[PDB]
Amino acid sequence: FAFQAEVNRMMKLIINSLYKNKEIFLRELISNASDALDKIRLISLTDENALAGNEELTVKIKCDKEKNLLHVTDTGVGMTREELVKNLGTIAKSGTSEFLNKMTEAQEDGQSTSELIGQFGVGFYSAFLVADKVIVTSKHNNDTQHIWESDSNEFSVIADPRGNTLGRGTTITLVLKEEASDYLELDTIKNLVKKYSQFINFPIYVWSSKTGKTVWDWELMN
Amino acid sequence: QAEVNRMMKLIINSLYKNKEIFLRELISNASDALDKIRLISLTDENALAGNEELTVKIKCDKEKNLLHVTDTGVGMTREELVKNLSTSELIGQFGVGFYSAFLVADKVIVTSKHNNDTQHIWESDSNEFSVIADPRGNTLGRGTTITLVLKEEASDYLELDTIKNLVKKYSQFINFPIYVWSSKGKTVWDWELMN
Ligand SMILES: Nc1ncnc2c1ncn2[C@@H]1O[C@H](COP(=O)(O)O)[C@@H](O)[C@H]1O
Ligand SMILES: Nc1ncnc2c1ncn2[C@@H]1O[C@H](COP(=O)(O)O)[C@@H](O)[C@H]1O
Ligand SMILES: [Mg+2]
Ligand SMILES: [Mg+2]
Repeated sequence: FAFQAEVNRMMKLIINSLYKNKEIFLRELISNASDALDKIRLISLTDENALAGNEELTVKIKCDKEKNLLHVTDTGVGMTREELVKNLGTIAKSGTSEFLNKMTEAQEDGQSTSELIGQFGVGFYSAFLVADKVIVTSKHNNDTQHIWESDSNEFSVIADPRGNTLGRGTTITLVLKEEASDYLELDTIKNLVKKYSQFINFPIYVWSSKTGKTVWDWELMN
Repeated sequence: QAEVNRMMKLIINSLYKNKEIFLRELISNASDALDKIRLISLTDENALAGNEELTVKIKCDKEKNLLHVTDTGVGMTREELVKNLSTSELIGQFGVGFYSAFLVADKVIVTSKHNNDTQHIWESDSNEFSVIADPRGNTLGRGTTITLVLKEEASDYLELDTIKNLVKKYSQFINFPIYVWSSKGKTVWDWELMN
């Protein structure tokens, strides 16, 4: 079924073109990080032990020029394997089959083209506006650490062989597109994070340089 | 179709078969993988650069109830893991092929590294399967590790002497050495040859 795949991918490449200011993806990822942090914070006000796997409550963003990666890590509630499968799996299933079904369903619901274009700019899915592949590493108090991966067509999830390295929380890793290389520039990231971190009740940091030789460390953005 | 497939499956399993032959099938597969790369090395001088040995190593992990069968053969790329790993399970029911692993395993995890790709991890319970790049990086050098999460019934397959005799039984005509991680002489561990 390679033919339909060329149609599916092309349809996406075009919808993305409608978004000249894709920066919205960073706002949505920060918003999800914030919700996950509020959830574990609320739970901690009832059960102090709930923070046992990792005592801090933060969002840490880092750029990886070499691998062409953008990492967004929060120490929030995290997701179990089933959650990765149900909460992200279905949302990231925009392949030939899924895309067409939702399309004809779009005719049924009578949704407008605007309402279609709009779905590409909100929530977790907005990550694809700038990424070819998205990798999610998560650790929830009720499960072992897992890795989920998707290219917006298929998705797979397996137990992280490195074991529990997060303690608790989630890392969203974005494999950026060539045209999104901008989101690898230290100053662009700092500007956008500072822009969307104003109403989050948790410290958000960006890995940056300071200044002996030059040193790199977490710089507070809000 | 789903009707005949199920009928045959119930039937096939009705006849007796020693589940032990699952190892036979894996060793068989390791031997082939090693043949494929060994031959290639006769034409590509640097073919074995990733791992300078041609072996089959078997390790027991009672703790996690795991059984590991690692070969330094040709390996599989992401694409091959998906393509090379249905009528398959049915064949496995008879006790032949990769799927025979499920005769003693609830889950099968396959870690593989091929010269033309990065290390990937494949996992399945026979119903569904997933595959992703190994976050640990290229740890195998080249080759494949079949990780079996054994069923309660197959708990005995984690006894040194059991696996040793089992491997010793199916290694007589393999063109490559096969080892089993064992102890022996003040409580020391290392690889012990079998064939
Ligand atoms: N960083 C995260 N931590 C925990 N859950 C998340 C995170 N990001 C997304 N999710 C979950 O996946 C779903 C999809 O995200 P969204 O499309 O923004 O609603 C949400 O309802 C969350 O439950
Ligand atoms: N250890 C291995 N190394 C490389 N390829 C393997 C290995 N085990 C199985 N395969 C591949 O997957 C297929 C399934 O195994 P089988 O059912 O024995 O045919 C084989 O035809 C091989 O191409
Ligand atoms: Mg959201
Ligand atoms: Mg075979």
